[PDB]
Amino acid sequence: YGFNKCTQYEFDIHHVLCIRKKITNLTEAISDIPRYTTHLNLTHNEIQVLPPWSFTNLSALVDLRLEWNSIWKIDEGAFRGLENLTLLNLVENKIQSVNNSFEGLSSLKTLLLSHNQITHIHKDAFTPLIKLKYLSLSRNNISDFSGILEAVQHLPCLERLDLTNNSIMYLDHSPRSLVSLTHLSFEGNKLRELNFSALSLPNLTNLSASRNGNKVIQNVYLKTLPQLKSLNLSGTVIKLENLSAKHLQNLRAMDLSNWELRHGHLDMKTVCHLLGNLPKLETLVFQKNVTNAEGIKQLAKCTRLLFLDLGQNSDLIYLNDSEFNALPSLQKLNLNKCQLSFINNRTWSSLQNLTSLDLSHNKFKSFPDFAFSPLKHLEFLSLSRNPITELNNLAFSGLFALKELNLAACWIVTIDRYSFTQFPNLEVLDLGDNNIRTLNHGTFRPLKKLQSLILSHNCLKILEPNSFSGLTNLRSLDLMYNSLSYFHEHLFSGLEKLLILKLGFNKITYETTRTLQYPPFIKLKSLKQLNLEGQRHGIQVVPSNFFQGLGSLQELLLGKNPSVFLDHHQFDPLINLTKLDISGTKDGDRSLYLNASLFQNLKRLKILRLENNNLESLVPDMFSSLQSLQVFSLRFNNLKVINQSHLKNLKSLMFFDVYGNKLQCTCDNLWFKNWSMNTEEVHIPFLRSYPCQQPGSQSLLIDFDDAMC
Amino acid sequence: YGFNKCTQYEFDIHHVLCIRKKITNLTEAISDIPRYTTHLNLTHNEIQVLPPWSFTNLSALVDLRLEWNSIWKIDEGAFRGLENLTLLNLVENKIQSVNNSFEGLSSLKTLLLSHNQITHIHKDAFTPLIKLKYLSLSRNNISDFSGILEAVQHLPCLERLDLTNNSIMYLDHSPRSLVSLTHLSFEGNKLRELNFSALSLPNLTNLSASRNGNKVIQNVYLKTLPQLKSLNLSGTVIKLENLSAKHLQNLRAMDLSNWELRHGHLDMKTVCHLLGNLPKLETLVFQKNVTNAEGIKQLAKCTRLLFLDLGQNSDLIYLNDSEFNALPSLQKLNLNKCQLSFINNRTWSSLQNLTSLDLSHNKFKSFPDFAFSPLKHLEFLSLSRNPITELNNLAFSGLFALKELNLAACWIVTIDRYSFTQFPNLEVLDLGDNNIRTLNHGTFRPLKKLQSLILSHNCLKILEPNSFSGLTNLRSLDLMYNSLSYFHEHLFSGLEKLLILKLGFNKITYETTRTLQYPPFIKLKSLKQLNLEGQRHGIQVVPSNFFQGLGSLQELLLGKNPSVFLDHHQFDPLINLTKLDISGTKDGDRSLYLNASLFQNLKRLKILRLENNNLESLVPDMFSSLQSLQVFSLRFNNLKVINQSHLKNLKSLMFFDVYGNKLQCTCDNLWFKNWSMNTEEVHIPFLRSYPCQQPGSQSLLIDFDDAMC
RNA sequence: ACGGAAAGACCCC
RNA sequence: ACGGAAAGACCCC
Ligand SMILES: *[C@@H]1O[C@H](CO)[C@@H](O[C@@H]2O[C@H](CO)[C@@H](O)[C@H](O)[C@H]2NC(C)=O)[C@H](O)[C@H]1NC(C)=O
Ligand SMILES: *[C@@H]1O[C@H](CO)[C@@H](O[C@@H]2O[C@H](CO)[C@@H](O)[C@H](O)[C@H]2NC(C)=O)[C@H](O)[C@H]1NC(C)=O
Ligand SMILES: *[C@@H]1O[C@H](CO)[C@@H](O[C@@H]2O[C@H](CO)[C@@H](O)[C@H](O)[C@H]2NC(C)=O)[C@H](O)[C@H]1NC(C)=O
Ligand SMILES: *[C@@H]1O[C@H](CO)[C@@H](O[C@@H]2O[C@H](CO)[C@@H](O)[C@H](O)[C@H]2NC(C)=O)[C@H](O)[C@H]1NC(C)=O
Ligand SMILES: *[C@@H]1O[C@H](CO)[C@@H](O[C@@H]2O[C@H](CO)[C@@H](O)[C@H](O)[C@H]2NC(C)=O)[C@H](O)[C@H]1NC(C)=O
Ligand SMILES: *[C@@H]1O[C@H](CO)[C@@H](O[C@@H]2O[C@H](CO)[C@@H](O)[C@H](O)[C@H]2NC(C)=O)[C@H](O)[C@H]1NC(C)=O
Ligand SMILES: *[C@@H]1O[C@H](CO)[C@@H](O)[C@H](O)[C@H]1NC(C)=O
Ligand SMILES: *[C@@H]1O[C@H](CO)[C@@H](O)[C@H](O)[C@H]1NC(C)=O
Ligand SMILES: *[C@@H]1O[C@H](CO)[C@@H](O)[C@H](O)[C@H]1NC(C)=O
Ligand SMILES: *[C@@H]1O[C@H](CO)[C@@H](O)[C@H](O)[C@H]1NC(C)=O
Ligand SMILES: *[C@@H]1O[C@H](CO)[C@@H](O)[C@H](O)[C@H]1NC(C)=O
Ligand SMILES: *[C@@H]1O[C@H](CO)[C@@H](O)[C@H](O)[C@H]1NC(C)=O
Ligand SMILES: *[C@@H]1O[C@H](CO)[C@@H](O)[C@H](O)[C@H]1NC(C)=O
Ligand SMILES: *[C@@H]1O[C@H](CO)[C@@H](O)[C@H](O)[C@H]1NC(C)=O
Ligand SMILES: *[C@@H]1O[C@H](CO)[C@@H](O)[C@H](O)[C@H]1NC(C)=O
Ligand SMILES: *[C@@H]1O[C@H](CO)[C@@H](O)[C@H](O)[C@H]1NC(C)=O
Ligand SMILES: *[C@@H]1O[C@H](CO)[C@@H](O)[C@H](O)[C@H]1NC(C)=O
Ligand SMILES: *[C@@H]1O[C@H](CO)[C@@H](O)[C@H](O)[C@H]1NC(C)=O
Ligand SMILES: *[C@@H]1O[C@H](CO)[C@@H](O)[C@H](O)[C@H]1NC(C)=O
Ligand SMILES: *[C@@H]1O[C@H](CO)[C@@H](O)[C@H](O)[C@H]1NC(C)=O
Ligand SMILES: *[C@@H]1O[C@H](CO)[C@@H](O)[C@H](O)[C@H]1NC(C)=O
Ligand SMILES: *[C@@H]1O[C@H](CO)[C@@H](O)[C@H](O)[C@H]1NC(C)=O
Ligand SMILES: *[C@@H]1O[C@H](CO)[C@@H](O)[C@H](O)[C@H]1NC(C)=O
Ligand SMILES: *[C@@H]1O[C@H](CO)[C@@H](O)[C@H](O)[C@H]1NC(C)=O
Repeated sequence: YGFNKCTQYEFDIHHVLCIRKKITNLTEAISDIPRYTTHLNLTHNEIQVLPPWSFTNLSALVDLRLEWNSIWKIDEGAFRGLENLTLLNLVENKIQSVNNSFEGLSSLKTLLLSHNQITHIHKDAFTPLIKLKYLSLSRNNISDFSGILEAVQHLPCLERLDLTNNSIMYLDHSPRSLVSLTHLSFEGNKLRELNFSALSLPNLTNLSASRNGNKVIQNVYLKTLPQLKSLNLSGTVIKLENLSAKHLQNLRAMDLSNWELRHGHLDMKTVCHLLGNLPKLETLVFQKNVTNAEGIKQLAKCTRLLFLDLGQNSDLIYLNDSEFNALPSLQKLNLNKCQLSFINNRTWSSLQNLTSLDLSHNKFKSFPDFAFSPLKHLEFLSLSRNPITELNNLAFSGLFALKELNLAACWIVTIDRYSFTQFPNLEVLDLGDNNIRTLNHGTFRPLKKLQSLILSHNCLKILEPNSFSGLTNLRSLDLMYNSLSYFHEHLFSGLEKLLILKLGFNKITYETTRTLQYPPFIKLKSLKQLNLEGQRHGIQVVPSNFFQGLGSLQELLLGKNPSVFLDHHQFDPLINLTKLDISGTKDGDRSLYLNASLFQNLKRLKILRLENNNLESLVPDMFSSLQSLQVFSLRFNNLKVINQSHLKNLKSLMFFDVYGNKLQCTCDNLWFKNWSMNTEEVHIPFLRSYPCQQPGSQSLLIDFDDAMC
Repeated sequence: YGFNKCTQYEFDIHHVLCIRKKITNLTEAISDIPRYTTHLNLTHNEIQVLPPWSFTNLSALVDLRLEWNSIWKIDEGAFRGLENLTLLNLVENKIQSVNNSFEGLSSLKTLLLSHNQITHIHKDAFTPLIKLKYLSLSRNNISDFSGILEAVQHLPCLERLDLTNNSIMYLDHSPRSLVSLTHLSFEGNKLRELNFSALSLPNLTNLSASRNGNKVIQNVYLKTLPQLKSLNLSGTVIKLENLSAKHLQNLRAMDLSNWELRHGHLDMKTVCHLLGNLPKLETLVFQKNVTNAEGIKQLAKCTRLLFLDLGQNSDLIYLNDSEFNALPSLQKLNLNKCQLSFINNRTWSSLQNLTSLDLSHNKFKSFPDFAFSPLKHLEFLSLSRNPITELNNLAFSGLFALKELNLAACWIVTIDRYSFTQFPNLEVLDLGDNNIRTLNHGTFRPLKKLQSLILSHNCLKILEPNSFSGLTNLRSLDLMYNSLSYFHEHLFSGLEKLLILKLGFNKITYETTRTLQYPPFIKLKSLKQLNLEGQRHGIQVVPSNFFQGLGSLQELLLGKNPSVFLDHHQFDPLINLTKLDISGTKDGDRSLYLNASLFQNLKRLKILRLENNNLESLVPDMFSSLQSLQVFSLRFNNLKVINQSHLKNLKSLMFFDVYGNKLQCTCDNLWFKNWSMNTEEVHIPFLRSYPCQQPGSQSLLIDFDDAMC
């Protein structure tokens, strides 16, 4: 019970992976895999042909992925018997034309043919596909649209058709009807026309003709799409006068962005004449130097938007003059990637319905007092990627509804107890990737409802005691990628409800044996996940009482440390532990020590990963207490021998991974070789490929002369 | 030619190291080392006794170190025959009393007995020490100063005696004279008096009585130290009225700093009455809340200083009122670790002789225009560890004499081409550990004479083209610990005098085979040392022409990378290479690839370190071309066999390190065992300690059969 | 968040 | 700059 080229997924035997195995012969590779296989992933190999009965013994397949291969030839019959298949992925291969290879795929719901070199599809290729809802042909070499229509027009269930990034220049002009179709995309083609007369799409809600070339499109006819809800003309040069509001009375969303800033502002008179007559229009995406502040004022008259996106309007440098006041309907406003350096109380005085605002990636160094104060209903505010070194507390006065504040990748140099008084309802605060060096006491005291706090990728060295007081409801705390080293007595004081604590990639290191006067996690009584991966010089000597107080912990990650020494009984408090990972120390005895009886109390452990540690041997009876152990991985070590002793008492074992080791083809492994092939309870990854250590190779553990013992 | 517990130093055979080897029997440990040994270091062991002829076969010793052991017993005779020894280190042992050992130490210049538990020294212990110049008794349990004087007073050459950190409470009161003594320290004792009536030190130049407690010393008499040039009373409470200037007419330097800030300001009238009558006083160290600004003004009248140190004067918050004008003689001024947040050109208007100024570790967020402008002779300025996010360019107007600027560990968020206009003579610029994310073009253009630029530990991701334009004289560039990955076409252009480039601990990583259109080091015509260590994910696939143009290179550091893949002929340009380190990848085949003929051109390579790579095998003929190879280290790998094949053609070899491997006691290692024990041309570290791989151990490769082979 | 874990990857485009 | 290379370190004080 282990295959050659493929492995089962550890947490579902019905999923099979054969990824990056240089597979060239499809049939051989899958010949030894179970008949009960529902998901098979063969991504990233060198498969070239799909023969007439490729999946004979695999008729239970539901999901087949052949992404990133060299498939250029799929024989008729290839997918016969695959009547339960709902997904077929053929992305990134060498397919130039599509033939009648699809018989049997009577349940296929989605077919992905993106990223090939297709020019034509045979008229009858898709006939067996009576359930096909989604078809992707993006990234191909198609210029003949008539031929595609021939191939898809009779599909009974086809809802979404994607032709993005092809070479279609003209639409088709013989009368036809695709009645199931809801989504259609011509993005990134070279359309000269948008005349849909001869094409009836009664149920189309979403059309894209975005990014379609240099030549201006004048020939536009959309009457035949009466249900159309979103029209995407982003980066498409279209004479907007030839658009007709009469043909767009169901439109809810429009995208009129330029391709590049060079193209310049749109004529608001033209735009408003169109937009002003679309009574259902509520979303306008209006990007890339399409307008200035004054044009926003005009737009506000022509329209009644819920969502306006003004991103990448380079001529927006300040907004201080009632620009949005004729738009009180606004719920969501995006002003990201402009050139804004000043914004105040006068621009959005009347936006009392605004709940989401994106100001990220501008030139804000600061904001004046009461700038955001009219927005009494704001729930999401993003200021990410502004050159802000300091928070002007008064700019956020009265934002009592705010639930999420994103300040990631700003330049914030300091915060304190006065920084967040105005956000009593905040739930998520992202301070990641700033420049914060110390955390002062009470900095987050007002944030009574905070659920998630991100402080990662700062330069934190010093955490004052009571830094996190008031965070009674905090569930998640991310402190990854800082320079933290030791823990103060009352560091984690107010955090009794904390579920997740992430401290990986700091400098939490002990250079000698210690018994801490104050175990750092002692107050975290609800903690379920602890990350201590990759301390710069490894955690090294783990203090003997390091994990005291952590009886609720379920997952401990100590992987990627240069060294981890657990000499004593450090895991004794961890009675509810479910998953433990100590992988990647990379040179056994020097980098890893585990006391012989370290795992004794881990009677609920389900997962144990000790991979890439270059282990040379196993400690006797180390794992014998692990009753509930289901997944045991020793992948990428230097183990030479495994036997009944190592595996003693693992009653619940069902995945045991000893791939990437040095198992010797001698009698020492005779019990293992027979048991590993024969057990039906335990899966063993790539077992049938494990090579003999003999320098001559050309021989497998699996074929070991049993007779010699 | 290989020893058991010790090894020779790779670059001077006369140096022997025996560090952290758990040595307990000194004689046994040193029994196999050469008679030509001059430096012997046995630091960090558990040696307890030194028997009567411990160094019998080692009479050539000059430098002997027994630091960090458990020596409590040194027999009479221990150091016999050691007539060339000039240094003996016994620091950090268990010595409680010093007996009459030391016979034979007739050249000993320095004897270190610091960090023991010495209470007494026998009167005749140091009699053989006729050339002893320096004796350290710091960190011991000496309270009997009379007893110490008995032991040193007859030493004919004793110049320096250190008793810092002992328990001496009273001086001795029988008249004596140590005429050779120039330096004496009672720092960190518990002196209740400073009465030197009975102790004549006619040549004493330096006295420290620093850190002697709170109990105020009134009993002061120093007439007997007529040559005294420096008096250190830092942290010692002494009734300054009871000091006499009559007895201190040769004094050049004094330290009157407080112990803690609590002690408060000194009485400036008392201070000045003393100080004003010392005609040679040129250095005053004056720290820890000893004065305020106004006190500086009074001090300026009593004195004519060349160096004034006012560090840690917490009441110095602003200086804007002629504080220093009456001290125009100042050459060096330190004002670090005060609470300074404002300073301007009015405080130091007349300081035209100032050449060094330290403002580090204050609270400067900025400086006003022209603050530093009067200091026209300033050569050195430190502003380290101020919360400065941006440089006010006008604050430095006219500092044309400045040679070194230290801005390390400030909060600097941006600099540009206007940032360094005022420093045409700058030679060293330290910008490490700021918050700089991108480097703009022309940033260092004015610095025509710059030699060393430190930008380490910033957040550099983007280096604009021409970032280093104008740095034609640059010798050293430190860009370690940033986030660099790719370099613009001409980034390292114009740096043709660059000697040293440090790019370690960035993200310089290629995930596939590449042949770079523009190799980044191609213009570095003088580059001698290149550091590329520890890229976050390793350099991985080294581009085929990555080292193009580096024919002048002598040292290439590629260590500490998670992976290094050198598939082709990357090292072919490196014809002058002398040292190569690719250590610490940590798992042979997965993390390290070296083309079979990669070393073909390194005909001048002297040093090759391939350590800690978990290597299992050696590639045939990989090293056959290394004529000049002298040092070859394979320390800490998994090598099982070494033989004639590997060492083929290594004509210049003199050090071959295969310690920490897995060498098998079989016939495969017969050639190696015979060659390694017998060759006198090549040293092999710890050879006689190499154990047999049998799990029972208790056997050495050195004592291997031979009979069946 | 390549902070890859269905992980030890030459990861193309 | 433990950024330890006289290096793979339980590095105390
Ligand atoms: C191979 O295919 C499997 C499914 O057959 C992919 O599985 C998904 O994996 C992600 C995590 O990677 C999960 O969050 C999804 O729920 C999984 N989907 C299903 C249908 O199980 C798998 O990721 C693929 N792997 C690769 C490398 O291509
Ligand atoms: C119209 O089509 C454009 C062009 O594809 C869409 O742009 C993408 O939008 C997604 C989600 O916002 C981004 O993550 C992609 O990076 C965009 N791609 C490009 C090439 O810009 C645009 O979102 C569509 N407009 C609407 C309203 O759907
Ligand atoms: C601001 O939002 C509110 C709340 O969603 C809008 O009021 C609602 O409008 C719908 C449709 O007219 C009604 O059925 C609800 O009864 C209204 N709710 C309330 C609380 O009155 C309001 O129309 C929005 N304002 C603007 C300018 O569009
Ligand atoms: C052991 O003793 C030797 C001297 O015998 C020490 O050598 C010095 O090493 C430093 C660099 O670490 C050099 O810059 C000095 O020149 C060396 N001194 C001499 C006299 O050679 C060595 O550091 C000691 N090793 C340890 C770990 O204590
Ligand atoms: C004398 O004792 C003092 C005080 O203990 C020593 O000073 C300190 O040095 C330690 C050890 O490196 C540091 O951790 C402390 O920060 C220092 N404290 C103070 C008060 O400065 C001093 O080094 C000893 N002197 C000698 C020469 O042994
Ligand atoms: C007088 O003694 C003091 C206190 O012992 C010396 O202070 C030390 O100074 C050195 C050099 O600046 C520092 O590296 C140490 O941190 C200091 N040690 C302590 C314990 O403070 C002081 O330098 C001496 N004064 C003079 C004028 O030499
Ligand atoms: C794959 O292997 C089988 C078994 O040897 C062989 O019959 C068949 O020809 C191979 N198919 C391909 C694609 O070459
Ligand atoms: C399908 O299953 C049967 C039964 O094991 C087997 O004999 C047959 O060869 C299988 N077909 C292929 C091509 O794997
Ligand atoms: C379809 O048939 C043509 C012509 O026989 C062939 O070139 C092509 O490989 C086939 N396509 C696929 C993917 O099977
Ligand atoms: C379409 O083309 C553009 C340009 O390369 C690309 O960025 C985009 O991801 C492509 N979309 C698809 C679905 O292939
Ligand atoms: C289709 O249009 C609607 C708006 O009417 C939009 O919300 C939705 O995301 C669009 N779907 C796609 C996949 O373009
Ligand atoms: C908006 O900003 C500009 C530039 O600061 C200023 O001149 C103008 O008066 C402001 N507008 C109003 C009406 O406040
Ligand atoms: C608008 O800003 C001004 C000036 O900063 C402020 O005084 C005023 O209270 C603000 N108005 C409102 C309603 O928030
Ligand atoms: C160390 O070993 C030698 C010889 O094996 C022995 O004679 C000597 O007495 C030992 N020294 C000590 C201090 O135990
Ligand atoms: C010193 O060397 C002599 C002569 O080689 C040797 O016989 C003797 O054992 C050595 N003495 C000690 C104590 O190592
Ligand atoms: C002691 O030092 C001198 C000075 O170099 C040297 O010539 C002499 O040979 C040395 N003697 C010993 C004991 O090695
Ligand atoms: C000196 O002699 C004393 C008393 O006999 C003894 O306890 C001690 O070990 C000796 N000290 C040293 C360093 O030899
Ligand atoms: C110092 O000590 C001597 C005795 O040694 C004593 O007579 C004298 O009074 C003391 N000097 C002072 C200033 O107290
Ligand atoms: C001795 O004093 C002089 C100043 O007179 C000073 O330069 C030197 O550093 C001192 N030496 C020591 C070890 O303190
Ligand atoms: C400095 O001394 C003054 C009195 O001279 C005192 O008021 C103040 O507390 C001192 N500063 C500190 C930090 O102790
Ligand atoms: C110096 O600065 C302080 C604080 O800004 C100010 O109050 C004081 O008046 C200034 N004094 C002079 C002499 O300018
Ligand atoms: C300043 O330094 C010069 C040059 O060394 C010297 O001659 C002059 O006396 C100094 N001026 C004062 C006031 O010390
Ligand atoms: C001192 O600074 C003031 C204020 O910046 C400036 O006006 C003046 O020119 C400066 N004086 C000198 C001589 O540096
Ligand atoms: C390398 O070394 C030689 C001899 O030391 C020197 O003359 C030459 O300039 C160097 N070659 C290069 C490529 O810089």
